[PDB]
Amino acid sequence: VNSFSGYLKLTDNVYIKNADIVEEAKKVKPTVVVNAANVYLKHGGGVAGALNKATNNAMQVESDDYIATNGPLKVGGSCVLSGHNLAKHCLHVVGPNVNKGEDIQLLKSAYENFNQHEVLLAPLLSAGIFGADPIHSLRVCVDTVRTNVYLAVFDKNLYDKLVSSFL
Ligand SMILES: O[C@H]1CC[C@@H]2CCN(c3ncnc4[nH]ccc34)[C@@H]21
Repeated sequence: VNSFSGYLKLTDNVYIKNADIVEEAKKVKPTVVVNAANVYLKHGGGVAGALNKATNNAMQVESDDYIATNGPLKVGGSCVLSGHNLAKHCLHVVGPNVNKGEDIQLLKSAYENFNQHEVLLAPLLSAGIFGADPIHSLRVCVDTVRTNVYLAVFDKNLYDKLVSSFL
C-alpha cells in the first residue's frame, strides 16, 4: 500500500491520472520522481522546467555540477540525483526528442531505466515538447516497465484520450 490517490489502473503495475506532476510530487513526496530530461540536464521547459522551478533552481545547480563532472547523458540513459523538496530522488531520464531527429526506438531503452526502482511517479517520456505520440509512449511504458509506475498526464484532454484509446 502506498499514498498515491485517484489513479486509474491500466495493468498489474501501471497507473495513470490527469495531474500536474509538480503538485503530485509535493503532495506524495515519492521515493522517486522521474524528470523528462535532456542529455545536458538543461531544465528549461516542459516537465523539466516545471520541476526545476519548483526546486527554486536547486535542481539546475546540482545538474550543472553533475554535467561538469560526468559529461552529458546518453539518449535513452538516466542518472539519479536529489529530489530536493519534491521527492527523495529524481531519476532524470532522456527519451528521444523527435523535434531533434532522435530515434524513437530509443524510447524503450529510456523506459528500461524505470525498472531499477520499485515505485516511481513519472511523466510520459518523449511526449509533450519532445514531439512523440503520447499514445505510443504509453504503450511502450506498459510493455517495458515492470515496476510500479504512477503516470501523471498534465493535459486533461490528452488524459481522456489516452484512457479511451488504451488497449
Ligand atoms: O506527462 C507528460 C508527457 C508530455 C506532456 C507535456 C507536459 N507533461 C507534464 N505532465 C505532468 N505534469 C506536468 N507538469 C508540467 C508539465 C507536465 C506531459
